[PDB]
Amino acid sequence: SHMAGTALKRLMAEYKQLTLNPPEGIVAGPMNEENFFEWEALIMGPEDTCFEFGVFPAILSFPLDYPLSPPKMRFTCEMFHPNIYPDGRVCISILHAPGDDPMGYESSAERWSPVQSVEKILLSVVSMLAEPNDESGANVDASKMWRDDREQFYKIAKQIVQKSLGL
Repeated sequence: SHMAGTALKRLMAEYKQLTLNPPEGIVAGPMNEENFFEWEALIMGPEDTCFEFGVFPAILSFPLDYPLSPPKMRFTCEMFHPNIYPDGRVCISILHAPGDDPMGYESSAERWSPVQSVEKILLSVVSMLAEPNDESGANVDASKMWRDDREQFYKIAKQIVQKSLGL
């Protein structure tokens, strides 16, 4: 399949771009060499946020039609963020293709596009981590607790990082 071969070329270009301009606190790549379409990502919580010191492993699955469609990303560890579904699915706009679920005119350079990258995706996840956005309530409770009882949110965030460190 030519589509898949072209997708592969693309993934290698991404992997190369990542490995040469490594991003702060992120380390991603194909889990196993036999399959370049399935990636693993270790995202460390942002330095001065409630997630600092946390180490959050995630899985990025790339479609055989990449870069025409976005990859799927989900955290392997436990999390409590307004933008992360209760089973780990990361819900940010950039991971949504034109014609999906939520929207918002303002989401132009926010929807998936062949002009994006795993760099911009990860870069965005980290940002999402530091400053949430219950405008994308993938997790009801967390969205509520963030805009209402932030007090306890920070408390739980700390437990979340501790759990991620096997404590």
